[PDB]
Amino acid sequence: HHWGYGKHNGPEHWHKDFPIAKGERQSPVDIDTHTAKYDPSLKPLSVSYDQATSLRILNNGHAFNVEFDDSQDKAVLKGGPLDGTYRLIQFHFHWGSLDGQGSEHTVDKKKYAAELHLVHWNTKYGDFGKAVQQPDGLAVLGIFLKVGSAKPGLQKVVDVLDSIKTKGKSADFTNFDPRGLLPESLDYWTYPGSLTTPPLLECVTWIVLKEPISVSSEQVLKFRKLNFNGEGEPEELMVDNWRPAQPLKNRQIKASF
Ligand SMILES: Cc1onc(-c2ccccc2)c1-c1ccc(S(N)(=O)=O)cc1
Ligand SMILES: [Zn+2]
Repeated sequence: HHWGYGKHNGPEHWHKDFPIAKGERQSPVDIDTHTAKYDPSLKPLSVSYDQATSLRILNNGHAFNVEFDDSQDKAVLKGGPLDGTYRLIQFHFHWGSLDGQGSEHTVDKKKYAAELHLVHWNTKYGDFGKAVQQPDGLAVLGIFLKVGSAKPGLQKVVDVLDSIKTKGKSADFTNFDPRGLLPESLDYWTYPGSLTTPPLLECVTWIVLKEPISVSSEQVLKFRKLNFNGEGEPEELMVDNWRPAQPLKNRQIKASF
């Protein structure tokens, strides 16, 4: 009986195996834009993905991860609320069964069709394993997806999904440039949070971009063709793999603009 997004193993059940699920800095959260405050102490955000080198794409039974070689300081996130350098290790998405839901973070309670998470670990800790034992070990850049015009930079990802339909399947995925998934503006909201899936570790500095990227209905429809199940098992479409907004508790969301 492993965790998932169903009625008997979904978000409302996670706290039993992962008590931190009811912690003091859980993610995602609703971003109340009127309550968020501009923070002048924030330095310019730096997203340097020019030397990013992807290696593989994997269906882990919850979502699919595009993995990067993080053995060297190449694709890095710096500036903004961050102290030091954070290295990109992988990115994935959360999406819904319908266009009106799918994102984890919400803006004034509005849910987007999906949400992209670019995961980075603080290099001062040597490896991501050690990083997830630190309150500032991770930085996740979140980007909302709305349905409209297609995102050319996303097509390569969409076209390989047929090769990793079921849980456990992986496929070579080299030379993918994540720069093609970034909106024009880097305006963002930031707050201290957690991983949004078990283990739900509270080691993440969240940086959520205000400007969503547009993807086509056809592109997201292909996301919805993936399976939560492994090969040879009854088909359970990989949809609504998002955790709902959690209590803000003693936290303040800061705006870069
Ligand atoms: C599950 C899991 O197992 N390991 C990780 C992980 C991997 C690399 C760095 C940090 C966490 C994760 C993981 C869990 C949640 C997220 S999220 N949705 O970006 O908060 C991202 C990664
Ligand atoms: Zn995520």
